[PDB]
Amino acid sequence: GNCDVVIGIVNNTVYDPLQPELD
Amino acid sequence: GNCDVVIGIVNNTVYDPLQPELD
Ligand SMILES: *[C@@H]1O[C@H](CO)[C@@H](O)[C@H](O)[C@H]1NC(C)=O
Repeated sequence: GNCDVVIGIVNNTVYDPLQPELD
Repeated sequence: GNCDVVIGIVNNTVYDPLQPELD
């Protein structure tokens, strides 16, 4: 979805395992 | 987890298709 639709959602950072390996 | 606590354990390599896929 979009961030606006849900209620009580908190800004945070999600980490991806794949990106470090690629670099 | 880490490979210390579990009572019965065996050694084999989890293939992780990812390394092959990136290259
Ligand atoms: C949580 O409850 C407070 C009142 O205690 C209210 O002001 C706030 O908007 C509520 N937040 C959510 C995300 O439901």
